[PDB]
Amino acid sequence: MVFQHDIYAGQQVLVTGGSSGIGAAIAMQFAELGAEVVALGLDADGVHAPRHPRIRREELDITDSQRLQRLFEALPRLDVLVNNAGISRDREEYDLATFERVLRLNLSAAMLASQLARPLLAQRGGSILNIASMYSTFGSADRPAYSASKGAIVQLTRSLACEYAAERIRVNAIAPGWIDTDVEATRRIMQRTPLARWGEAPEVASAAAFLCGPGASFVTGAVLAVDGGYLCA
Amino acid sequence: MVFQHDIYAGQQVLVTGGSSGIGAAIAMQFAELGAEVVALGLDADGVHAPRHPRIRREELDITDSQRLQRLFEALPRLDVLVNNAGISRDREEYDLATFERVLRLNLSAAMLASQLARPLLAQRGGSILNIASMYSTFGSADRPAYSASKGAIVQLTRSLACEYAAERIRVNAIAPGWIDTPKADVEATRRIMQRTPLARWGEAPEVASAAAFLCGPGASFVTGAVLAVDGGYLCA
Amino acid sequence: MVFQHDIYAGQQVLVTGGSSGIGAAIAMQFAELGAEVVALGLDADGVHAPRHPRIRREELDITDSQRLQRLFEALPRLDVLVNNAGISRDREEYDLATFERVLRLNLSAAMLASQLARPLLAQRGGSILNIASMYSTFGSADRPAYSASKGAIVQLTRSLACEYAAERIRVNAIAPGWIDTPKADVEATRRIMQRTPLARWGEAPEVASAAAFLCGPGASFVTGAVLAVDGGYLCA
Amino acid sequence: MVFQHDIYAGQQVLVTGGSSGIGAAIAMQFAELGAEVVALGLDADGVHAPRHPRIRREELDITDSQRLQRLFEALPRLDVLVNNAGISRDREEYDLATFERVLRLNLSAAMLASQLARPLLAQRGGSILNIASMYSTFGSADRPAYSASKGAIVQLTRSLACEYAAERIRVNAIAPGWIDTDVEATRRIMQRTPLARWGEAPEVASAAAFLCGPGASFVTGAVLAVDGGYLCA
Ligand SMILES: NC(=O)c1ccc[n+]([C@@H]2O[C@H](COP(=O)([O-])OP(=O)(O)OC[C@H]3O[C@@H](n4cnc5c(N)ncnc54)[C@H](O)[C@@H]3O)[C@@H](O)[C@H]2O)c1
Ligand SMILES: NC(=O)c1ccc[n+]([C@@H]2O[C@H](COP(=O)([O-])OP(=O)(O)OC[C@H]3O[C@@H](n4cnc5c(N)ncnc54)[C@H](O)[C@@H]3O)[C@@H](O)[C@H]2O)c1
Ligand SMILES: NC(=O)c1ccc[n+]([C@@H]2O[C@H](COP(=O)([O-])OP(=O)(O)OC[C@H]3O[C@@H](n4cnc5c(N)ncnc54)[C@H](O)[C@@H]3O)[C@@H](O)[C@H]2O)c1
Ligand SMILES: NC(=O)c1ccc[n+]([C@@H]2O[C@H](COP(=O)([O-])OP(=O)(O)OC[C@H]3O[C@@H](n4cnc5c(N)ncnc54)[C@H](O)[C@@H]3O)[C@@H](O)[C@H]2O)c1
Repeated sequence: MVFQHDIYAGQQVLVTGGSSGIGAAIAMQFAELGAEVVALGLDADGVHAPRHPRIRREELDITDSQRLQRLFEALPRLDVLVNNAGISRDREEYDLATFERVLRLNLSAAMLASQLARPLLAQRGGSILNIASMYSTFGSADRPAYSASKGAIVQLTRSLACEYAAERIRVNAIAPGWIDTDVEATRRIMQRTPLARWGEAPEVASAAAFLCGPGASFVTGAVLAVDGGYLCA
Repeated sequence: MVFQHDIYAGQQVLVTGGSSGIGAAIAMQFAELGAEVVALGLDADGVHAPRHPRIRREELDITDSQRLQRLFEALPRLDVLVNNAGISRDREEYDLATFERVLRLNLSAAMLASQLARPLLAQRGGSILNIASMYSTFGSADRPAYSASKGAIVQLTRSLACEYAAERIRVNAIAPGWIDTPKADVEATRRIMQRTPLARWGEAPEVASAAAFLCGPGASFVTGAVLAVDGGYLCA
Repeated sequence: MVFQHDIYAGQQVLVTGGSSGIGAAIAMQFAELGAEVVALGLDADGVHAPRHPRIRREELDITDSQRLQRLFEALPRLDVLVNNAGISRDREEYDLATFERVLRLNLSAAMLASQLARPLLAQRGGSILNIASMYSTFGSADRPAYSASKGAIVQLTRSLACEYAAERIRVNAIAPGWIDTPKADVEATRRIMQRTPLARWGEAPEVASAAAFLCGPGASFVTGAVLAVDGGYLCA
Repeated sequence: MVFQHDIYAGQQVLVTGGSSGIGAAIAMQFAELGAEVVALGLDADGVHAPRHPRIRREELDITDSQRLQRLFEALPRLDVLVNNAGISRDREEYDLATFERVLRLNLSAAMLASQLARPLLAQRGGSILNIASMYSTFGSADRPAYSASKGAIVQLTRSLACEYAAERIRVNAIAPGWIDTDVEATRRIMQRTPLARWGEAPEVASAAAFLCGPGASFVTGAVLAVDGGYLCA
């Protein structure tokens, strides 16, 4: 409907957390537009993992730094990196070990992946897309580590945008709203969302396809809200 | 070479400030993608005005409220409104009458256009795109009215996003960085370039491509948003 | 019981919208701390107007530009300007004339007052304090002109902070949350309270204490800033 | 000049990174207004450490979680916690171990300190003050971990503001500009600062004394810029 069929033909994309939810939809969207895609994640062949002849599914815990490095070293080419893998442990995040676990996946692994991707992305130029959150803006009483990590990922986006510009690598983020991947909480969220519905994973994916392509040639360091207006209400 | 050719086939777009610069490029981008476009502005047939068989060029000062209303009433259909018209009078903006002139075009005319567009946009749903500025974020000593007006246009974007959502009218903004629209100030260029990670001027079609995305079906869950198209300027 | 009694002894403060609510509390707070204060507003001697021997109450519609200028010209001295006057007409703000009325008071009058104050504030340095809003951040479907005006006042704050810094005039804003100024809407109260971490209305003197800090020598490196005094509302 | 002499009389304050720079000035400011203060940091008796009869100087690496916990357990009372300790390793932050070191001190230790302080602060109510940065807003090519950590600390501030409100604990941050604690870089910074000078440590301290006191009773989740206008230019 929106993009020309082969706009990423001949390109290589790697999506962390590609094995379900938003990552799976992003992987599918790039594959559908001609890219070869590596969908990295846990339970890489599970029910929610994306099936497509141009998507290779790979089981990998990206906090395993050495294993991640080997994977990147084996890649002959990379045009786009999507740092999508993210977790929350809700109120268990008040436990320090758990807080640190959440940061390590949500932030530190994204930093490492970006640095491992960097020499490949510099070959022809390319892009990085990080996934932020409403909690990059609002605080969360129930998930302090998640909120902290998402504030961090926005500043990492802006910092790597500055650093990688000279290598023609653009670095952006999407801040999704409540994406369908407690009656009272649902009602609260829906009342505060102008569009009054859940966001859908493919809607984040369509934004990803735009931000990582040549129509966004002057876009770097940006955070695009894909949230049905939630931030505004 | 990003979008399918007919995304906007059968649709009607109206771009204020369509007679030069960013507005002209936005008008051309929508026309390219199949839309009929009305390009409203001053000097509507000037050298910088967009030429295309699907672009109607119309001379209209949009601060003329009655004339603007008549134009909108004559439209049988409208799918997208782009509130792009904007001016600055630099340090003359310290004069109150001039300050108010800048606000009247940059903000009040955008409010009026949005309200005149609303019943048409509500028919099938549609979108509004406002043009913000780096000065929606940073202050400007040399153009206080411009900066004020662009902070206003961002809150207007968010407010109308809330109001118009129930009519399926999405309302977003682009905050362009420094776009080469007809710079001779060597020192200013150097200052801007030092603060722009991509180290160049933006081009009007680069703003236009973002407009084509935000106003289309790939942005169905995007409303109230401000997208920076600025080469990283906000980050440095 | 926070500030020393004479921090503003020998100084002159002018508060627009000083005749009720937040403005009245700000005027009282500066008067408490030794300042002579002019409280400008409508119904200047009404029930909500601040009574104090160091507060002169003056009836003045600040959209009357010539009258405002005469008042400022009569002042022998000015150290602090508080642009607090603000109005909303809720959904009547969809009417353009009303939209412009709200902008004219909330933004343009603040610009004029700032410029009239400027030569006096430049004598020894001094400060300007603007009053923003939660709707400088969030949009408001029910008051688009109010929200637009408050986004504008934040960018005006930042712009004049840049412009006036070389004259040692600091320019800041407070963004108050929901302040109990004379609520009967049970549903609205419940919505606001659910989103306020401190789970209560703010009180006018609580905004006033922040004003006393921002405009004083403990805030010597604070300019262009917006301080939220909102019980956490922006965070929830 | 600004505050009444005994406004924090009888109260207990703990400042992390209290042994130099901004932390030292904050410690002095609270002590001068009547508080008993623990100034925790490295080189706790060094030249820059604050000397005052109401300031106890304590040598403690706050990444030593067990030692920090013991210190908090020994406190009979706490009214204000200032999470001021912060580091940067500049471009060495591109090394993952170093990136993680910076996060661990700048963010995780602040989370732990806040949680250890929480039961004491809940006794009578009280406040937490975190120290943010210009790089909570702007990215930094030369210090990505620092910028990430400071984006994180702003979201942690907002998250703990939401969580701790019911216990009458207010949680705020100051975003200092360039504080005097490369000719070309100096010139750039000074040209972009409207007040055209360095900020001074006591100027951050005066803001701290306001935010943690009863004149800021309705202020929580706030970030106050103390930056000479830098953010605006
Ligand atoms: N769902 C929402 O409403 C929402 C809102 C805002 C932001 N986000 C962000 O979107 C991203 C994806 O979330 P989702 O909603 O699709 O969740 P999800 O749980 O459906 O998917 C998470 C993905 O991350 C992967 N993952 C987790 N730990 C991993 C590890 N150690 N190594 C490798 N992969 C790992 C999972 O295997 C999975 O593929 C996250 O960063 C999340 O914070 C989601
Ligand atoms: N050029 C930049 O770098 C830049 C950066 C950020 C934002 N912007 C914004 O982009 C928008 C377009 O600016 P541009 O750079 O293309 O400038 P431009 O001067 O080339 O375009 C101005 C357009 O607005 C029209 N206009 C002016 N007054 C009008 C009136 N009274 N009635 C109707 N139309 C009127 C003009 O005729 C013209 O078509 C403005 O809103 C501007 O603030 C521009
Ligand atoms: N009440 C809140 O919860 C709240 C929240 C955020 C911001 N604010 C802002 O605080 C400020 C004060 O509002 P308030 O709640 O105290 O309201 P209020 O209605 O009690 O005060 C309005 C004041 O402005 C004056 N005013 C109105 N029109 C004027 C004119 N033409 N000329 C001169 N003075 C005029 C009034 O006479 C009065 O003194 C406003 O800027 C408002 O937007 C209020
Ligand atoms: N100086 C500036 O311009 C500036 C600007 C913005 C933010 N900040 C922030 O202000 C805070 C203080 O910085 P400063 O400029 O005073 O720096 P500084 O180096 O003078 O002081 C840092 C303090 O943190 C302590 N510290 C470091 N590692 C520690 C550990 N493991 N355990 C305990 N204490 C430790 C040090 O011993 C010292 O007391 C930091 O959070 C910094 O990011 C400073």
